[PDB]
Amino acid sequence: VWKDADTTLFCASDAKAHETEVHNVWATHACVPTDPNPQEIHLENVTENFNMWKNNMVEQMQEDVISLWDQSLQPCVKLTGGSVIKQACPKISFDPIPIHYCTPAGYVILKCNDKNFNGTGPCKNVSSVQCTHGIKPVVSTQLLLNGSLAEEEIIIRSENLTNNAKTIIVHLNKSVEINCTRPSNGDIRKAYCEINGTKWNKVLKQVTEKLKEHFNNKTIIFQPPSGGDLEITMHSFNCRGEFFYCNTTQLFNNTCICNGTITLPCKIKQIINMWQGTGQAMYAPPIDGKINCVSNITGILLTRDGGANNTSNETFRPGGGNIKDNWRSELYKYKVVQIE
Ligand SMILES: Cc1nc([C@H](CN)NC(=O)c2ccc(-c3ccc(Cl)c(F)c3)[nH]2)sc1CO
Ligand SMILES: *[C@@H]1O[C@H](CO)[C@@H](O)[C@H](O)[C@H]1NC(C)=O
Ligand SMILES: *[C@@H]1O[C@H](CO)[C@@H](O)[C@H](O)[C@H]1NC(C)=O
Ligand SMILES: *[C@@H]1O[C@H](CO)[C@@H](O)[C@H](O)[C@H]1NC(C)=O
Ligand SMILES: *[C@@H]1O[C@H](CO)[C@@H](O)[C@H](O)[C@H]1NC(C)=O
Ligand SMILES: *[C@@H]1O[C@H](CO)[C@@H](O)[C@H](O)[C@H]1NC(C)=O
Ligand SMILES: *[C@@H]1O[C@H](CO)[C@@H](O)[C@H](O)[C@H]1NC(C)=O
Ligand SMILES: *[C@@H]1O[C@H](CO)[C@@H](O)[C@H](O)[C@H]1NC(C)=O
Ligand SMILES: *[C@@H]1O[C@H](CO)[C@@H](O)[C@H](O)[C@H]1NC(C)=O
Ligand SMILES: *[C@@H]1O[C@H](CO)[C@@H](O)[C@H](O)[C@H]1NC(C)=O
Ligand SMILES: *[C@@H]1O[C@H](CO)[C@@H](O)[C@H](O)[C@H]1NC(C)=O
Ligand SMILES: *[C@@H]1O[C@H](CO)[C@@H](O)[C@H](O)[C@H]1NC(C)=O
Repeated sequence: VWKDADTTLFCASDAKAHETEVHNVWATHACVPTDPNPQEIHLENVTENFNMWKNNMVEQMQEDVISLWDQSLQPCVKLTGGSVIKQACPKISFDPIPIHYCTPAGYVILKCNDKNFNGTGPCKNVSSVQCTHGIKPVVSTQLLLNGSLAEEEIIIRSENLTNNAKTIIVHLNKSVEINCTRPSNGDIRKAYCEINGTKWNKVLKQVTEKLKEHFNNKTIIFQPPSGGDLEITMHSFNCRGEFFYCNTTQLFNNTCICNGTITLPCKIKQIINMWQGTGQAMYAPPIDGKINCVSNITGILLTRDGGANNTSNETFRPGGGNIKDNWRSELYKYKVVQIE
């Protein structure tokens, strides 16, 4: 017998003690090795309630990732609460690795295996595991990168769809590659991302039809963000230690829902609003040579316009900015229980 409970998790990973890559360094000193033959027990006739939007595992992953960035990616100047801090901002080796989250003795993780589980409510096919799957701590806005794919249909996740102030996580069932490059050869901060337009527009059409199921068949419209800070009006992510900010207007145009490569204009930014919430920071300028990251788009963060109740349209804009939602998109199926 068991009950919902919180406890300090530990982490496991396959980090390498000889790598200078910062995720490897961090996990070498903060995690243990992975279990080569992990155990999973499928519980028959067990129904468990889950709530991805109130899951202490998300807060613990946030603290790990804040910890890793604080030790790994130091800016030159840190503008934190009225004080200036100027330190060394050396260039680093940066490429996220999967991190497993694990329960100590007396606790277990219950895992929801319902194929179209939305992250809230009862789950019929539950298993018990000691550790989650490996989760890469990818910090980004607008688009979720390099995550897991939904196994059956596209899933819409929200703490409350009727509340337009709550973020929507769209969980894709098919990857769309995004290929971002600061060319070796000029403007050292100019970059771009290439996306296969046929794939993207097919997936976005499928996202439209899913949202229709949730909004009583109203007309589904995508628009670019209206206001907000740069981090949210742009698709922002970290590639090899450099901060990329990309204009996604071409992705969220309802015209094609147009085969061909979509080229998004991007810029590498040194001056950053810190997702940790600690103010602004300036990092070092870009390394020389070709800077490139090819990622899987596996999810989308959306905000829905208010004030459309008296029309047949619902308008959705790419959003995000609460990085905890990034960890929720991978942790939604897990909860910790204590074993009696
Ligand atoms: C109350 C509060 N206000 C905050 C500010 C508002 N200005 N938000 C940020 O600073 C911010 C959000 C995301 C990012 C970011 C930066 C770089 C990259 Cl690559 C990236 F993917 C994401 N920054 S945070 C916070 C605490 O939750
Ligand atoms: C739960 O498992 C049964 C048997 O494998 C399957 O028929 C059913 O579709 C599953 N439910 C979900 C939500 O995946
Ligand atoms: C990207 O997606 C492909 C297929 O969707 C998958 O085989 C590959 O492992 C993914 N890479 C990631 C998630 O880093
Ligand atoms: C993805 O889900 C949609 C329904 O949301 C479905 O029509 C489509 O077949 C799925 N695609 C794949 C590749 O499973
Ligand atoms: C998720 O499923 C639960 C249970 O079926 C339901 O109460 C809730 O409205 C659903 N939420 C979303 C966002 O689909
Ligand atoms: C969800 O949000 C709507 C609109 O803001 C509100 O009327 C409703 O009570 C909320 N539902 C819950 C369960 O809080
Ligand atoms: C990404 O685009 C560059 C050109 O900008 C190309 O050289 C490279 O092969 C592409 N990578 C993939 C995986 O398509
Ligand atoms: C882009 O996606 C389409 C969709 O299947 C595919 O056929 C094509 O090979 C991809 N690459 C292109 C168009 O360069
Ligand atoms: C949308 O329309 C279809 C008719 O094609 C209907 O069967 C379905 O119930 C409608 N869904 C909603 C959410 O109104
Ligand atoms: C993105 O590009 C479009 C078209 O080039 C432009 O109108 C828009 O202002 C850009 N967005 C931002 C946030 O700069
Ligand atoms: C996604 O995974 C690929 C393959 O490991 C990696 O090269 C790329 O840099 C990752 N993207 C991000 C944004 O971390
Ligand atoms: C919009 O609709 C929601 C849910 O139907 C409702 O709770 C809210 O009061 C409406 N807003 C306005 C401004 O009428």
